[PDB]
Amino acid sequence: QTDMSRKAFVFPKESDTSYVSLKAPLTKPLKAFTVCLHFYTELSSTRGYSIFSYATKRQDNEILIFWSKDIGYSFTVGGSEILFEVPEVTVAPVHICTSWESASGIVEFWVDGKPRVRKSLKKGYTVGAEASIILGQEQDSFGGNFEGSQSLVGDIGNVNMWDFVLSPDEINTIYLGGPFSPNVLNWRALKYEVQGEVFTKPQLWP
Amino acid sequence: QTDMSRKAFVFPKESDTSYVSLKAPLTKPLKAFTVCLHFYTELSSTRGYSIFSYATKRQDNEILIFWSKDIGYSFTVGGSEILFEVPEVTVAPVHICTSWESASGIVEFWVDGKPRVRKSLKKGYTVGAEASIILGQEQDSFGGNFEGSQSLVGDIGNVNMWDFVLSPDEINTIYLGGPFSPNVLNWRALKYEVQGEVFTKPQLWP
Amino acid sequence: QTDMSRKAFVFPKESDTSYVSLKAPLTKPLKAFTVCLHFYTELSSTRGYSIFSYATKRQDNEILIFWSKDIGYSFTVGGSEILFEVPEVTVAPVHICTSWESASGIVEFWVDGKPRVRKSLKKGYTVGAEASIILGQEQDSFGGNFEGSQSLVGDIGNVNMWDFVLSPDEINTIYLGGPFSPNVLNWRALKYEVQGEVFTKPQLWP
Amino acid sequence: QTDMSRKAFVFPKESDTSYVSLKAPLTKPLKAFTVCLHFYTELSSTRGYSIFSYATKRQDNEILIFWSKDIGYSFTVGGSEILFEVPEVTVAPVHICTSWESASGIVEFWVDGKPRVRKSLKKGYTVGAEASIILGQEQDSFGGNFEGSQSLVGDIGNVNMWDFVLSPDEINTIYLGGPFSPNVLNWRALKYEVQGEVFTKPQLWP
Amino acid sequence: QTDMSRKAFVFPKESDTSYVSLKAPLTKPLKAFTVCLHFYTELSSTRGYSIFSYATKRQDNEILIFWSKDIGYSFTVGGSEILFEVPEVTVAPVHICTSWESASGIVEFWVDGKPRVRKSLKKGYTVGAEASIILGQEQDSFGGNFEGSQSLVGDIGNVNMWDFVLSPDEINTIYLGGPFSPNVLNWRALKYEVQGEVFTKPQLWP
Amino acid sequence: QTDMSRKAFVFPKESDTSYVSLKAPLTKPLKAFTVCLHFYTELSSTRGYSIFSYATKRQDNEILIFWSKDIGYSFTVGGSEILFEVPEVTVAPVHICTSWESASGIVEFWVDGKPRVRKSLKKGYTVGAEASIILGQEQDSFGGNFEGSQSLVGDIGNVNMWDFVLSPDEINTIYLGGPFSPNVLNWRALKYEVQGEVFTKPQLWP
Amino acid sequence: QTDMSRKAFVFPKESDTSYVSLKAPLTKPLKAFTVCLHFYTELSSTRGYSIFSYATKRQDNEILIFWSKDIGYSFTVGGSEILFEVPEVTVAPVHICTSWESASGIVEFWVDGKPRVRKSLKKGYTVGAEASIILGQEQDSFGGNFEGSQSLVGDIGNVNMWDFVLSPDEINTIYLGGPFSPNVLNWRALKYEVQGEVFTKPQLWP
Ligand SMILES: [Ca+2]
Ligand SMILES: [Ca+2]
Ligand SMILES: [Ca+2]
Ligand SMILES: [Ca+2]
Ligand SMILES: [Ca+2]
Ligand SMILES: [Ca+2]
Ligand SMILES: [Ca+2]
Ligand SMILES: [Ca+2]
Ligand SMILES: [Ca+2]
Ligand SMILES: [Ca+2]
Ligand SMILES: [Ca+2]
Ligand SMILES: [Ca+2]
Ligand SMILES: [Ca+2]
Ligand SMILES: [Ca+2]
Repeated sequence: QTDMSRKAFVFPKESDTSYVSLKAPLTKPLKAFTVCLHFYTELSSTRGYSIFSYATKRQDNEILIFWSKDIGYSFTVGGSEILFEVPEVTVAPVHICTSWESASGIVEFWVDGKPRVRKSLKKGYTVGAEASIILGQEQDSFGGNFEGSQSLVGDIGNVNMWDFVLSPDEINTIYLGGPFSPNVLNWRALKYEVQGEVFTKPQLWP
Repeated sequence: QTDMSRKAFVFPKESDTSYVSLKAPLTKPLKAFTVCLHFYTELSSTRGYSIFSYATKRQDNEILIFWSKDIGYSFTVGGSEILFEVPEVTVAPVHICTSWESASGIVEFWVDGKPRVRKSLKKGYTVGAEASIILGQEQDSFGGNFEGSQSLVGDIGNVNMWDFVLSPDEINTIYLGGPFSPNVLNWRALKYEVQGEVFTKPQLWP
Repeated sequence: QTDMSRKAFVFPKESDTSYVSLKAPLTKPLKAFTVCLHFYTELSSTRGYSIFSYATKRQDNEILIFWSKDIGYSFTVGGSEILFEVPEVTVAPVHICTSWESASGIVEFWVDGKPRVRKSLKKGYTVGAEASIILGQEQDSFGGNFEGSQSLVGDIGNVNMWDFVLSPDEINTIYLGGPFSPNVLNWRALKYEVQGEVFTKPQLWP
Repeated sequence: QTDMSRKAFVFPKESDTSYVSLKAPLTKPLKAFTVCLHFYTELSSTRGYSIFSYATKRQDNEILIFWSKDIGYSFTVGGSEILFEVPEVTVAPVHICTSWESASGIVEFWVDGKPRVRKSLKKGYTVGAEASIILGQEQDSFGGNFEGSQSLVGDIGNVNMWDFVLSPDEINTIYLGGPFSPNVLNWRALKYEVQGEVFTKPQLWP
Repeated sequence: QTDMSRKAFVFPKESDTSYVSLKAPLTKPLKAFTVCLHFYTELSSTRGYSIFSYATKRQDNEILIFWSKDIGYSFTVGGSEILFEVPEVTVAPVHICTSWESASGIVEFWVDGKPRVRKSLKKGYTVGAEASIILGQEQDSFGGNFEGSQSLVGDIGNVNMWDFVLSPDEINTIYLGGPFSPNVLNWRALKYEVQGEVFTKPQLWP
Repeated sequence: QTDMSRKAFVFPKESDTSYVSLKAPLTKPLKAFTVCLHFYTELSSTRGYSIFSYATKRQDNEILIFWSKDIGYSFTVGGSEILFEVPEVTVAPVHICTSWESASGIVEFWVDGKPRVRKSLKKGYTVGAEASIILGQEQDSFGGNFEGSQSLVGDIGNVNMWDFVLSPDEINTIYLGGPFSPNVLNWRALKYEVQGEVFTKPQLWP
Repeated sequence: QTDMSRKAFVFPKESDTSYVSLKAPLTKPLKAFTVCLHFYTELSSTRGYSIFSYATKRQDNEILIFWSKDIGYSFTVGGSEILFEVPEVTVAPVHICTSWESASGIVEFWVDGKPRVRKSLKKGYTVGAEASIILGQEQDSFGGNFEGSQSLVGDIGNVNMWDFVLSPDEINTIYLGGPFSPNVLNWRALKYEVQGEVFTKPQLWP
């Protein structure tokens, strides 16, 4: 339990050893989730990179937020991927947010408070519970096989993961700075560990 | 009666089975009408899609709001259509509303509160009374013949239909959120039914 | 001419020298009028005060919006007054405004968008054209005889006056913030002058 | 005499029969004039069209406000014309107003409150009095010879014509909506006549 | 320098020894100021207490935010006091903020984002620079003479003092949690000192 | 002596007879000056033109503000000129202001309140005392030799000439409208003379 | 000691004699530093130029803020250089400044308050103490060898050097105008010396 308020992780150089793991105290399978966070990187025009990696035993790409080169964010559940295209690119800390529900397959997506159209992905799926979370590397296995081309170089922080779908009002509250309380991955009581060259510095985004 | 406030229908996948019907129990022909509604989709740059379909026995496209690819909205009365060109495209929940009158043929059109140039269409026509309304599919018959290419993928809600022409002040009130009361198709007294995969979710637009 | 958008006048102390005059370039008698404006003061529980004063040569109280103590607003035309009772009092920027017509004498009244019952006052009257408008003081003459007990201490702004009756839709538009264009006293082209301790400050009400 | 406040003419289709006449009660030659009017059309990118036509006996193009294709408005007095070039085009109700003075030849021009550079045209001219005004058609004779390609399709209203030069303050007052009093062509006491399919509808512009 | 984010001071018992001093690095006299701060106490119904005390050499009550028993907050400048009455009392962390300008004497007041009417106080005054700030005690001298009856028992934090007047939008951002940067008394770089039984604990208000 | 406030000169046609002369009552040579004024023309996309011409006996181009075509303003002192690049052009009344000091050669330049980079020109020069000022024509001699291609067509006014370097805050007050008092060429006490077609009209810029 | 508030240095011409020297009273090696300053020049589109030059005995390019042509600013430490590209260019007084720490090699970058992505540079380096600072010239030796092509022509001022890393809040305070106190190079007690044609003039940026 460590309060990471106003602090964010820093990935200055690309390497297959700089990464952090996150421990989820949840012991029940997931029927719905909502995981989003802040990040600031410059690789949005040079090569692809991962943002949030959630890999389990039977699947190395259970939940993976990946940024496709010249397309945009590529969200995926269980292995099937959907594309959220963007015709332009900016240089600023982006705060995207997405949700998912197995009961209806709706996949919401937000970009800096602006919402995107809902899509279907893995209707009736069942996300596991015992899994490993890696921020900065796209693991192709349960805790390893990091891709140098898919690695992340920049800043990252304010990770929050729920176990249900958040209303638009709750998403606006998260984007603005209002009070909240996660139940799966709390940024105020995160239980993480540092591996490689991962330094903690104050956040740049307000 | 079912109150659909703050809720909207969602269409994540294109299909000829995902659609809803709207009951119009009015037993009097229509000499004028006005319908405003919200919609949020990204198909404005890939292929055409339908928005509002009002089909009767003698005509499948009595009142039909269609989005033509690379031109814009294509409103039609009785079968003859007019074009409202838009040189650019945006990514945001758009709120359109149009009017029509048989006594003068004037066809108004509003896009997010901004008015468009008036046009003449079907002077002296007589819209029927008994009809079927379908949101998301272009029905080429009385309750069937849905086109997969003309289907809709996105969100839709707050559909309200009157039986006369609304003043510009009334249209501004509708766009802002002020009080109102439709007399043909009320979003607060909608009598609808679910067919296919059509779920109710909170609206994204404020 | 001076654009007074987002700005309002302030009266911090009660005095017979702090007041502002408003020049109406109209040269035609008025058979109907409608003026709406904002005001925020705390004198609603200690003593009476004036809000909108419109005095002419033959009558010092042609159009005068006064707040009577322990009853409410006291609107008057030509000298005859009517009472709009309020059993309670609030502490917030209140937006009230009324209308009047000589053809029928109907006097509407609105309080923060909520309408009041219509009343009759001065059926067949003829409001003069050459007159002086004073905001903050109850003038008992053509530009003088200011009452210290009836003076105003607080804020005032967004004064807009028409020469006809506004529909409920236009009233709701004014209350919400939609576009409009006054034709008697425009807040965007107000031709006023400062006298006494009257400072310009940003408005508190949204 | 008919009050045309908040109402405007509608030209939905192009034709040589759709036009309106305006009766000027002035019986004295004109040494200066100023006309402001609203108009909302979509023909600003397809073909030219007329806005204000003032033709007399000895000249069919005494005063003619014409919109040239791909350049802009082409104002003219007596027969000699000058060009007010616009490098871009918009889609919104535009409010133009221009002035002229025979004593100095100065030709002012305003576009939505923004002024244009002054120019000279017909120094020492003398505009006649007995003439016919046509809104929507470019007449090539005294009350006839309407051009099909030079027709107007859209809305028009709030036409006011003075007999002198208006100060920039008065022009801003007109643009914002403030009080005024014409003496040659009053929109509040217009004496007009209808011909063809010309319907009166509430204005779209605020 | 010490960052006091998410932390607040605690005054559990009334004593003439428990207080905190604040060092202002400003060496220029003040013509305007604005102090927003949080506080949560229960003495709002038992006896009076001080909130913000700013005393100098020539005046022991230069700037003093005091809560009068059964009346409300009693703001004062230089020695002249003004009353902001409130007929109701609540038990919750209240966020008040006030401003002042020597050029106009206007003194604003905000209570949990809700604004109060503006008043005049000490027009043309000049607040000194070399002074001592004490939170929790009403000092009757330059660093002493604390009143046990006027002492404070509760929590206080997030004190921020500017050197000018804040706009309503800035006050709204302060109350909500938006970014800001003080120039006289920064809660993120407070240079304070502890005295007596004053412990730092996480804040209760969100 | 005459007040030229709120009025500006008008040049409707290009001619070698339209110009205005200004008498400077100063009988001492100039070591520094500051000259700025308002102007509104459309020639900035067709051909070059002069703005402010200050010619003396020994030099026809002592101080001359010229607008080069496809580059921008070309300031000069004594005969040596410099270039101020503007990669774009606008259609609006532009208010530039520049200064110069012989003791350091520094020449400043402002554009509608926005400042430009500092440069050096004629270090140690000595501007003469007796001269003729011509607005609208580029004189190649002491009161003659006007170039038709370098003439000015548009409006001009607000001419002010100091005899030293003005501070940035003074430039800001000049651009906004604050009080000032020239000592060489006052717009409130200008002693000018008319020649050609030069009419006085109210200014368009606020 | 000299207070250089509201004043800035001016380099009007490129030359090998115009430069300013800065004396650092620090006698301890630097493990972290932070330089912030203002600058306004027009050479950002013609050729490269230096901004901040910090050369030592064993290294002529220890700390050098250089603007590379058609890419952007090129910060370097010890000899290794990293490029901060900018796809566009502006004409305005720009305020950029960076930080650095040898403990982890993290290097920040801010552009008018907007932060840039963090990078690694010279992990474990040790910046010397006895060095010479030159503003306007890129010294290739300890106090000489200035490049004419790399010289600076424009304005510069408000130079402040710390000996640690500044928080984002402190950076925002510096950018806004709040108080601060350097410990190695204070703009309020700068110990400099003039050489060549370097004149002091009031700053243009607010
Ligand atoms: Ca994988
Ligand atoms: Ca991989
Ligand atoms: Ca059909
Ligand atoms: Ca079909
Ligand atoms: Ca009276
Ligand atoms: Ca009285
Ligand atoms: Ca003709
Ligand atoms: Ca023709
Ligand atoms: Ca005291
Ligand atoms: Ca006491
Ligand atoms: Ca010459
Ligand atoms: Ca020449
Ligand atoms: Ca070097
Ligand atoms: Ca070099």
